[PDB]
Amino acid sequence: PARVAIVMGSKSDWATMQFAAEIFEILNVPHHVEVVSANRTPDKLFSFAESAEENGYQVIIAGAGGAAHLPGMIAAKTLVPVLGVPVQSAALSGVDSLYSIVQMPRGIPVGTLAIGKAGAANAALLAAQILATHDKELHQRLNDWRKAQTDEVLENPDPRGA
Amino acid sequence: PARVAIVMGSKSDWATMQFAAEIFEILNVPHHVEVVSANRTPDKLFSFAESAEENGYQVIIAGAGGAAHLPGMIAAKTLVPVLGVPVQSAALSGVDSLYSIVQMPRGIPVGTLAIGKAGAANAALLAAQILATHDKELHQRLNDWRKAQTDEVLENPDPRGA
Amino acid sequence: PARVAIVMGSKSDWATMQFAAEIFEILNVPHHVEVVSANRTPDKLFSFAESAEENGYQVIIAGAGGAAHLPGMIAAKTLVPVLGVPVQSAALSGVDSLYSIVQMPRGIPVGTLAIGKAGAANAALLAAQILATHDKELHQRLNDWRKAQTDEVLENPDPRGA
Amino acid sequence: PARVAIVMGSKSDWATMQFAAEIFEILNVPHHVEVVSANRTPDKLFSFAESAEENGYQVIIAGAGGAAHLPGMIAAKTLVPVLGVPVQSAALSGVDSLYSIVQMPRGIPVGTLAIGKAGAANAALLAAQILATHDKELHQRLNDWRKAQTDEVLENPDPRGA
Amino acid sequence: PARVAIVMGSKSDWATMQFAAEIFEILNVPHHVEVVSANRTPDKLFSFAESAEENGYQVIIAGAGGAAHLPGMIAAKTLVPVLGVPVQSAALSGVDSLYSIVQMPRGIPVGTLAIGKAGAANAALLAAQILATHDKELHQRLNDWRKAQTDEVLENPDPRGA
Amino acid sequence: PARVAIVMGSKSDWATMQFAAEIFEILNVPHHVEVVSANRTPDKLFSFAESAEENGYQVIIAGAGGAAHLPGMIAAKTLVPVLGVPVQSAALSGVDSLYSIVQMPRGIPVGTLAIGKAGAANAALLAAQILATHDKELHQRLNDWRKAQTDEVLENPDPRGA
Amino acid sequence: PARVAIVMGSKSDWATMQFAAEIFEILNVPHHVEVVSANRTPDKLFSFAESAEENGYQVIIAGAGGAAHLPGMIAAKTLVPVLGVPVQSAALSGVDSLYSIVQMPRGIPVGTLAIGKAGAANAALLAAQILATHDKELHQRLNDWRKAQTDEVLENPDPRGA
Amino acid sequence: PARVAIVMGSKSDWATMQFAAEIFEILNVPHHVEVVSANRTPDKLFSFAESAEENGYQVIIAGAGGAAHLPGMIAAKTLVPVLGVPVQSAALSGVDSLYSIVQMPRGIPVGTLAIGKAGAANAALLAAQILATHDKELHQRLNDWRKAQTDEVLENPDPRGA
Ligand SMILES: Nc1c(C(=O)O)ncn1[C@@H]1O[C@H](COP(=O)(O)O)[C@@H](O)[C@H]1O
Ligand SMILES: Nc1c(C(=O)O)ncn1[C@@H]1O[C@H](COP(=O)(O)O)[C@@H](O)[C@H]1O
Ligand SMILES: Nc1c(C(=O)O)ncn1[C@@H]1O[C@H](COP(=O)(O)O)[C@@H](O)[C@H]1O
Ligand SMILES: Nc1c(C(=O)O)ncn1[C@@H]1O[C@H](COP(=O)(O)O)[C@@H](O)[C@H]1O
Ligand SMILES: Nc1c(C(=O)O)ncn1[C@@H]1O[C@H](COP(=O)(O)O)[C@@H](O)[C@H]1O
Ligand SMILES: Nc1c(C(=O)O)ncn1[C@@H]1O[C@H](COP(=O)(O)O)[C@@H](O)[C@H]1O
Ligand SMILES: Nc1c(C(=O)O)ncn1[C@@H]1O[C@H](COP(=O)(O)O)[C@@H](O)[C@H]1O
Ligand SMILES: Nc1c(C(=O)O)ncn1[C@@H]1O[C@H](COP(=O)(O)O)[C@@H](O)[C@H]1O
Repeated sequence: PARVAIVMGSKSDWATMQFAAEIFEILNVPHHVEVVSANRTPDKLFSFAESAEENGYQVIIAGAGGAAHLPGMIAAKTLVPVLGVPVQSAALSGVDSLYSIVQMPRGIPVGTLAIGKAGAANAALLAAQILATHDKELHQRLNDWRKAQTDEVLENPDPRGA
Repeated sequence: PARVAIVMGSKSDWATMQFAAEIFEILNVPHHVEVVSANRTPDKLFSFAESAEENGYQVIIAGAGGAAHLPGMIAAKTLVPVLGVPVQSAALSGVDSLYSIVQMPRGIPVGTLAIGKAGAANAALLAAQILATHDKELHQRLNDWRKAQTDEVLENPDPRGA
Repeated sequence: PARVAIVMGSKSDWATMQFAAEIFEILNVPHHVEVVSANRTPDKLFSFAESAEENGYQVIIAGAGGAAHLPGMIAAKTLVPVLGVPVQSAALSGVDSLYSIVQMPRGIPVGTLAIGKAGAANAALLAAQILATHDKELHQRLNDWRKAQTDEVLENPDPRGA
Repeated sequence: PARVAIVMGSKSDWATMQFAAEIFEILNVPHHVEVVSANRTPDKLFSFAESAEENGYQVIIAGAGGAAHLPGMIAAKTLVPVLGVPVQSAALSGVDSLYSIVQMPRGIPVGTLAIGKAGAANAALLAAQILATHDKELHQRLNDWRKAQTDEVLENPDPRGA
Repeated sequence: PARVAIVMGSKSDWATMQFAAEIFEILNVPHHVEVVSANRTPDKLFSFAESAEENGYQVIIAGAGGAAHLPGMIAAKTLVPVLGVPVQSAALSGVDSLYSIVQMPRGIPVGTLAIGKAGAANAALLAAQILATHDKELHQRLNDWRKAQTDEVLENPDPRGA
Repeated sequence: PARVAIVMGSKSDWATMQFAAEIFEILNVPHHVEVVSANRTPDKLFSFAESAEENGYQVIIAGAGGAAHLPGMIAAKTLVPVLGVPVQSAALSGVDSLYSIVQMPRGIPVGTLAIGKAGAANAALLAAQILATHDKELHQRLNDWRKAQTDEVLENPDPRGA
Repeated sequence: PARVAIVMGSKSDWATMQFAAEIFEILNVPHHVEVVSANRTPDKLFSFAESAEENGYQVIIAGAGGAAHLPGMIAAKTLVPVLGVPVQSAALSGVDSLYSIVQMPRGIPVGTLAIGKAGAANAALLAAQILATHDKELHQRLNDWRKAQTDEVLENPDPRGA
Repeated sequence: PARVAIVMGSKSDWATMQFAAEIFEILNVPHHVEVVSANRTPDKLFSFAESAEENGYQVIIAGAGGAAHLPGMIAAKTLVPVLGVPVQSAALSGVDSLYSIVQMPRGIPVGTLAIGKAGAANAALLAAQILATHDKELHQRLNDWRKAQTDEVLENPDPRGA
């Protein structure tokens, strides 16, 4: 079953969020992907959040740009851990996204990742690490992936041209 | 009837939002005041927004600090104009409040006012000006108020001590 | 008659403000468009603001970039509600526009929208929502528009390639 | 056993991190608390991170101010999910803390919370929600806590003085 | 005659602008001081700017906080050089004041000074240096003042306690 | 004689400062242009500043990007009014230029203009307005120029395509 | 002999720079302390920089607030390594100090430390580490100091009250 | 022997750090270049830092973008002076890099240079100046280089086209 869901405020966010999905593909982690907007589909957001647990989601990755309300609104309607990804906005280069996601008041948390593509990928990795706590196989695949990343740098110490 | 409602994410916002109410008192404008949180009372926010029109509200002033979702979520659930007040937050002095309120994407607007007390008062004044468009009496009181503000400065040109 | 006017500090602002006008076209809302600069045509700004009410304007959308004085100066000379649009400036990407428009002192409000194109469109939508309070037809068209925006997202939940 | 550990760069961070511990006390969640500095006790950080899994930690909350390296360094040495809390710094009011924690590159994530006390508490709540995924009892206590927070606001709608 | 005028948006600005006046007192430079608000006394601002030249002003120092429109509006209505002083605002510590004053578009300049008291004093010094270009006496007094400032530092090289 | 000098930290600044010179060409104002760096030609800066008055300069326009020391260092070595132009830097888009120029301490002023090309032009206009105080002809040309700028906007009120 | 000099733009900087001197006292490192201002004592700055090498200085720590020109100007006049300390300014909390010091163009470096007291101390530590490269004794004292700092944290792992 | 080492968090940093190496080539200064990541090769970072002194390094230049931990972690594990270069990050244009490097707490310093290429070059120049303190030859080459930079500007005073 899909233990993790990736949601975003707009299809225009996909160019960023696609990197979260990429991680799940590499790690062979079943995942759900959907466009859910707190501003354009508020009712759907509520139904989505309310049914998150019953649908089997253990982690929810939500991405949005500008005045991002999606991550926080979902977190306010469910106990499923919510990780937020600040999409890089045009004018404020994601600073508004970042602040509107991370500065949650006491009581309703949202684990925030870096602005942009790096954050999208990291949100998937973090969600995967959360799942790995109770999934020996995934935990193993995660370990292998990290090893591969490290070794790639280790076997290529000199950045200068050959 | 109360044609305007003043809502805020927390009772701790009252120290700021009280200045919006003060304007309505001076202008003799019936108003509703209530604590509505998108993060702590999400369901109530929805019911409040959905019934806004039927309850007779023509303008809604919403204030919040930090990652402010209140103004935007209300605006996403009603056609009643929503004015947002960025409450000055401790760490980011309202910058996060400001960005999380004003940077709304295309489709759902929130007329934003200055950070803090000045903004709270101005949101009431703006809402009043909106109501005055169809309320000759209020329009008159608004005019008198502005005159009084101007004349006070005009009759006190020298700021130095007498 | 035109119940709303769209003004901007420079013709170079049109690339942004055009999106406000686009909304009015979609909603069939009569509107006036004009270049009015507080810095280059200060006298005209005053005459424009002073005659706003008599000319039938119920809302004024003003856009400017950099040290934006246009919105505030108009608001200081009329009771007609003024909505400001921060045009994205080159160096400071609209942050200066934003601050110079929203940070109005107590007494003279300016409902501010997002930086750039999204804000321009939203200012028109907000102005339209204000007009809809007393225009059943427009209120209906607004409702249909919102429905269309929501349904478009609802019928396209998966952002991935078919 | 303690399934969660709370670490911080300095004892001066305790004034902030104490709010994370407070949450665990309310929720009856066994937790470990310790001062671990990437800058002053780098070797200890490594030993702490390396033994995190074997010691039974499923989540690690790390707080630091200024150029915060603690959260990221721990996350680079273990698969245990790491949540970071930006402590409010004097000069930059936590902005440096925030950026130095959240802007992690692809490969090593750190779920970041709000700057300051609110973030500390939220990091505990998020960690608790993560644990609740497999702890029915804790999940229940979390649910009761949220209910209590919501109801407190619901039974106190008017912020004005009685 | 008074060749320089010091204006400010509010009497609350006097705590800052008083330092500009202090410089003129030290240099024995006749000056006019007055509260002129672009937002509260727009008409007066226009009359003041329009009559600036005929009244004998060769330099105008204008101070304001927040969305400062005063300096720019005066500069748009007269050829008399305008120097602007960003008053330190509460929420944004003068950053909004600074941006709203200095970021003037091509065509209408405003020589901006530092945020706060230091800027107020410097605006007077700069205005004095401008006047000194054609006032040998003032030029001399300016020179003596600078010498005194320099010598004070020179005769006190060690900041440690005696 | 040349009553105004335009200096800059690097030849790479010319792309910006050229707009200051353009103003002087339009106004037929004799001017000197030279590359003077506080960091690369510190001694020359001193000689240039020290001889400014004797060389007949009444105003000095200095432009620089990044940690701009040029404007301030010149102002510290002469009584000739110094106007500073913040060149738009790559990384910080002129914010560092702006702060390093405008935030001068009490005692040594630098009238700062907008970041970039607009500021360069404005610095020339401001310097020209300063000179016009005692140059009836230039004052007249300035007046004509402003009229032309205003009239261009006035005769082109509609920004839409014909 | 004194191999390191501590200079600052104003005696008001001493409250910050005193922490640099404190480090040298602890490490028994002979040092010179003096107020040198690029803005108020420009000539002295030049003489100081020019004679730095002949006077035996191997490192120069310079602190200043606001538009800090001191560090950069010294570095432009000598080959002696210059370390800069951004003093926390009132309005911009050291951000202007930071930018005006660190953003030096290619050719003239200034090793910058943290804003405020922490930076002052660190500049002394860094300078000491530089000297230690050729001073076995100092290198030893530095090592002991670091050990003491580390051990203090190590023997006090629990920040909670006994 | 190589008395200076240039390290960076990723090979993608080479486009920036290459300018540090360029300086060493011009000055004929033996140097080591290597990719060392605190996040991807934490163990290697430790071994690298621990063996820095024994390997003969007297200065270490470390560059990284985003949440830069590399410079600080190295400095926490060795007495060899560490100079940090903030690589310009996409979203925050190096501001996050800058803050995460310079805002080190008391006890472990990192001399920080400008964001980007200019900083990379300057870090090499600063490191060279440090080495020159005990290398007469290098000190001479440094002097010649500075002379050449100065003279190039001096013989090209007019930036206008011939
Ligand atoms: N922040 C939100 C929300 C929300 O918070 O519900 N919905 C959309 N958005 C953001 O609007 C930006 C522009 O979206 P469009 O391209 O569809 O106009 C995107 O970054 C989206 O995440
Ligand atoms: N931004 C929001 C929301 C919301 O967006 O729904 N709810 C509360 N808050 C803000 O949290 C801050 C601290 O509130 P508390 O003092 O109750 O912890 C307030 O500024 C409130 O507006
Ligand atoms: N902010 C203002 C005002 C005003 O405030 O009156 N007038 C023009 N502007 C802005 O100058 C920028 C550049 O305009 P130009 O392209 O005509 O130089 C535009 O964003 C305009 O809105
Ligand atoms: N950021 C770090 C690290 C680290 O990253 O390892 N170690 C200490 N610190 C921070 O230094 C600040 C001042 O600490 P001190 O009061 O002990 O000088 C604290 O916020 C701490 O978290
Ligand atoms: N910026 C302006 C203008 C203007 O631009 O005309 N008028 C007042 N203000 C500023 O409002 C702030 C608060 O003023 P109040 O204390 O009177 O509310 C002051 O800094 C004033 O300069
Ligand atoms: N800020 C200064 C100073 C100075 O302050 O003396 N000298 C050069 N610069 C700036 O360095 C930037 C890059 O210059 P280069 O292209 O020559 O490397 C320019 O903006 C220049 O004004
Ligand atoms: N930045 C400089 C320079 C300089 O750059 O030469 N000289 C003084 N200053 C700074 O002015 C601030 C206020 O100084 P005062 O208290 O003497 O007015 C201090 O932070 C000083 O370092
Ligand atoms: N900041 C760090 C660290 C570290 O601090 O150890 N490791 C990599 N990075 C930075 O990640 C950015 C993107 O790197 P990638 O292109 O490899 O994803 C680079 O600027 C690197 O310095």
